[PDB]
Amino acid sequence: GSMAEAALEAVRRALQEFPAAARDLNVPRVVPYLDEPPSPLCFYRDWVCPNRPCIIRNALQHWPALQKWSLSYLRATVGSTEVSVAVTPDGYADAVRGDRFVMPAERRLPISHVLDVLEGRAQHPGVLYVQKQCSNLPTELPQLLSDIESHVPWASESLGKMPDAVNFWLGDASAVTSLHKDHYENLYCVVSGEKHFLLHPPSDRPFIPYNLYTPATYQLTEEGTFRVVDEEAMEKVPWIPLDPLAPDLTQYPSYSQAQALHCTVRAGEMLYLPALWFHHVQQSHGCIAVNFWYDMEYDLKYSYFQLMDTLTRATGLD
Ligand SMILES: O=C(O)CCC(=O)C(=O)O
Ligand code: NI
Repeated sequence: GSMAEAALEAVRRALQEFPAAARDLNVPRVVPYLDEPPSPLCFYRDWVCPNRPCIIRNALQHWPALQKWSLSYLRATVGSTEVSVAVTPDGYADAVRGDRFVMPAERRLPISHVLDVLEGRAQHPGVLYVQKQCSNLPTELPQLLSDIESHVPWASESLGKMPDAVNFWLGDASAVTSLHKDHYENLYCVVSGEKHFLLHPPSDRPFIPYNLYTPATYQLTEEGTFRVVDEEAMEKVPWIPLDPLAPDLTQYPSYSQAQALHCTVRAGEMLYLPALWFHHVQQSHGCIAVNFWYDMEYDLKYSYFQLMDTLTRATGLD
């Protein structure tokens, strides 16, 4: 009883010293750069396997998109094409608001209307963001495929597979993607503008809070009003209620024990965002990006993460 108490402290002390031990060993202080694409072997040994991020330069110039993709170009090329647009009152789709996890209001708008809202020629309630992931580029904007590649060759050879998804990203400067993780090896390419990433290694998990949230979706009405409507067709989704920009260190003090990485990834640059890595995404106004999702390898590293996630829960560490 008094010994069960001291053992729990020994369990927590191990969990609380793990992120500092793991990051001293595996995680670099700053995000390193590659001047040109790595070899498939180098890419796997140096980055994929040890779960390390890096920005890769000079790997997107065989894409015509780098020279062509202006806001005017999208209008002239795919303006009349209708795409899925996220609409949110504040620019935070897929985020914790109050005691709800809130999903964006989805909209079928022409690209030209989206461009108008960004350019000032038109106005819209809330904030817009073309951010339907699940492979929106080949699905909704296939005409743009002729300006890019359908995959990243050297990485497809390295990971030994083809991308599960190729996504299109076009957003307002006020459109922000909150802290989360995916089970994908992510190669993030920006064609115009610039993306600002706040990264956390998966080993920082014991200092990053999760909770179970009743899910809901913004409903945009004719009066330009967003109302949070409960979706009673899905069990709670776990999400991070922490804003890394302005952390609530009174309620999540242990987040100060975690350390974030920062990197601005620019036009013609490619970021290797490793699987299970936490990221928080900001963008310049009218930023255009394309990312490739390769499904992660479900090996010991994944099983390990599941354990220590469960352990973080059982010890009430957050
Ligand atoms: O650019 C964003 O807003 C988020 C994109 C993202 O998180 C991803 O790499 O899948
Ligand atoms: Ni993501």
